[PDB]
Amino acid sequence: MQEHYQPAAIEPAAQKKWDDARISNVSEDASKPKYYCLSMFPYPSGKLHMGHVRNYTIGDVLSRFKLLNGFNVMQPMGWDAFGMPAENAAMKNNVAPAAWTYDNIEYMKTQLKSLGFAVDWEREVATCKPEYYRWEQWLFTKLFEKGIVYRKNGTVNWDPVDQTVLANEQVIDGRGWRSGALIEKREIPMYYFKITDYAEELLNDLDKLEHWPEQVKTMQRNWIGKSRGMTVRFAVSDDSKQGLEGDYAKFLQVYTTRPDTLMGATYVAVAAEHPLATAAAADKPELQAFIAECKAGSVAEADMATMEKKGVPTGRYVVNPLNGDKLEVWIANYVLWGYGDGAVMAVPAHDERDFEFAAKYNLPKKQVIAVGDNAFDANRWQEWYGDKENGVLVNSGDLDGLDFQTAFDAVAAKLQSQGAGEPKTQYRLRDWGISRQRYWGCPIPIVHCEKCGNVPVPADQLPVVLPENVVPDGMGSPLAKMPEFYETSCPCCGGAAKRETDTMDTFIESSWYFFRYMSPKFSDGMVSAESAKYWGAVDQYIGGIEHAILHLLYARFFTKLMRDEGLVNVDEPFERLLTQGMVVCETYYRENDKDWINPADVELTGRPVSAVLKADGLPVVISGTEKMSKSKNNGVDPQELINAYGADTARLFMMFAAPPEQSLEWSDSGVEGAHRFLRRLWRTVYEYLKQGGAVKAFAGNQDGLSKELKDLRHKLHSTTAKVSDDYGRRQQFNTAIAAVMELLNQYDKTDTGSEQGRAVAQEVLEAAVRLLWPIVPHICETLWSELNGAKLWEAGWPTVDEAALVKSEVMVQVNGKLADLEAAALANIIVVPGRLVNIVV
Ligand SMILES: CC(C)C[C@H](N)C(=O)NS(=O)(=O)OC[C@H]1OC[C@@H](CCCn2cc(-c3ccccc3)nn2)[C@H](O)[C@@H]1O
Ligand SMILES: [Mg+2]
Ligand SMILES: [Zn+2]
Repeated sequence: MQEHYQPAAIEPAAQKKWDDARISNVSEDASKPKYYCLSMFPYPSGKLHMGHVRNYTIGDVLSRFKLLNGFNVMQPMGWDAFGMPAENAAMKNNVAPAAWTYDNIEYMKTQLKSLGFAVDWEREVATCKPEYYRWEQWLFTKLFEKGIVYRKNGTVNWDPVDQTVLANEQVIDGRGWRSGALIEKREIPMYYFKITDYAEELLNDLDKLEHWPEQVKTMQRNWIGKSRGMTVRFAVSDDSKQGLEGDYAKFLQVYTTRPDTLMGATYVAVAAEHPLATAAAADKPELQAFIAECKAGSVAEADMATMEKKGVPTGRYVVNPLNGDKLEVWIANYVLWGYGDGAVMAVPAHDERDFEFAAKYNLPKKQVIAVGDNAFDANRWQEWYGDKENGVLVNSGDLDGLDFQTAFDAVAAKLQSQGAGEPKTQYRLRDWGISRQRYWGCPIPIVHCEKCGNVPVPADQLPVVLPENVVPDGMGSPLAKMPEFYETSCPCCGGAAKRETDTMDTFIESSWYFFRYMSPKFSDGMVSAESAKYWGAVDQYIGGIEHAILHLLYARFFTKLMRDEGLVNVDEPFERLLTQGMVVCETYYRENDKDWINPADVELTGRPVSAVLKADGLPVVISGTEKMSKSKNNGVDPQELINAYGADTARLFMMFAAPPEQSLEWSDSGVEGAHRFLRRLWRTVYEYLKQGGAVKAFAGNQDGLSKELKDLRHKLHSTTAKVSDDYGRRQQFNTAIAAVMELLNQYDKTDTGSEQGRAVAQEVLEAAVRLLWPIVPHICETLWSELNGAKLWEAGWPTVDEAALVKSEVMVQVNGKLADLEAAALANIIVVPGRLVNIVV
């Protein structure tokens, strides 16, 4: 054993030893119990970043822990390869997105390998390969024939200068983010998943996920946004029917989740596209401009509530079917055509949004609910205004005194009896639009024939291969400019036809890759039936919180789709869900005629004062801490951390600095501290072996050990129990590291020089290297080989010796008849050592 710890010598050797033993190349061995630990696979952007390293270290800690406990562990990795990064990198560098992608995959693969992740590389997948995406094209065609995938016209934001379609998040004040030109709303045909047909299943199945964070479940329930409410029809007043046709001349229908407050509606509001708005604005230019400004909007859903609510009165009136009151119709910008009936009632007394709207325009507020003896104030909003469970109706006529649910049913009865409304269930969830006007994505397996219509490609002809010999320019989607791709024969009639040129939303590939890992070379289906039956579902899933809504809902949706196709036997893809925090770092710049400088290119000025540039030496200015990004150039390249300290130090620093959910602050001092602990770990074993070498670890009956060695064995088996619970239950690895640190501290203060002392020392070290192996496997594998000849993974996870956790009875008489023992005896004077104590009073 070499005296000093050198990661560059031991890490490649350990990886070679793990690869040769093929410990991570697992099969459907029904002898060992299966465990499927999955981290979210990355985009092949070029290099690993520290977010990657944190995620895949967390995934590897859990995997190695379960491996040491005798599980058949699958930890697969792969590449989420389609998407815009490759297309933009293609435009900037004049390279094909495929070539750029495969280069990144090779570089990042070697980086992941140098980090020591116990990955089954034989199960590797790349979603941009035809052997992957042929199967989502296949599922597409099956769902398309069933109607779960349909084609319908939709509205998109078109940029006329950049010649591409933009998302709402990419539109700034009506203009494209890069071009700066006014976007144009255009109606074009697109494809959709009917995810709304699975809404009730997606919502209810969330209750099965007892090992999911409650906030993720809450966020998904709110996204689906189911509501049990009431359809209500307000008769149009006889003076307000000018210009309306059909049922819009008869009534204005709205949806409401608060029918118990119908007595308190003081106005109604319609969408800009509602026929009432059209007929009212017919002679009023102000309303026409308000309708136009509404249509021109491009508000993202994460900003719909932050949008200022504006409205204009129309001069039209409707009648409340419960109290006869005449109510004015307003055009409002928060009423969305396509949600419900595109019309809502407003109760400013018991809905906060209605309260602010009515306060802006001085519209009436009528209290109809009371909660306790609370005073109602028509000028200040109070939280109890919106109370449903605790309130009781007032000012509501014969409905006074009822709670929410009995008022709901009573209003439903009155409405249904006179035909004015009925109960209705609604969902905020929209159907999933998957068409993309991009090149670097999975082609849509539809052929357009003017005789046969939209024809799905036959299963024999799949895949539709995306041609990789393409360098996107910058004047529209390249596939629509390639007749060599889109000119084809109809597979129903043989006539001239045109392939679909739009590609699929890249969320589709990540909605099922966890099943493809089960059988990634299966040529006869998405996943082989024997593999899906053995691996079942993912036991542990790790990834960032930014994917808690869309990706997770998509993955759950796809699982139920594949289940209903007969491909899988699970309702839910992920059993346990751990979400990792962000990585943040200080920022630095130097002013321009700012240009942010990377932290690794900077040294800082015993107390730290200021910072300077490394190459030069003249000062730089230090800014605030925030998430690592290209925006402020504060991303710390993990490769430089590997090169400076080794992979074990990188893995230790990220697991010790913060719990997985908390944000991790980059610290040069912290990284050095982790490296010093590994040096200490190395020195502890080395010094131990140099005074005697290895012995048989202490085992069994510890009666006869000294108190100091009994206390060290108590610390050992308490640390083993603590660490085991931090890995398996709390998933809090920083405290597990601290606990091993405390075990080593007590070991250091214990004289382990005797024969029984060496045996307890051997036991302590053999446990501490196995306890740390999931976090720092390279140095622990090396240290274990010097301590013990058995294979580390076959020695197994350390067991807790309950006998070491037990601590080590005298009589006490008063006046004859029934230091250490005197203190407790007086809590019930000469003391015979160990047997009797006598109270001499
Ligand atoms: C399942 C699919 C949809 C996953 C998708 N391919 C993806 O997100 N691919 S990805 O390649 O972007 O990330 C793969 C995977 O590991 C990293 C996690 C990082 C997020 C938090 N973060 C980022 C940073 C950071 C640090 C330095 C520089 C820049 C940024 N610091 N902290 C992801 O959430 C995900 O779990
Ligand atoms: Mg259960
Ligand atoms: Zn045809």
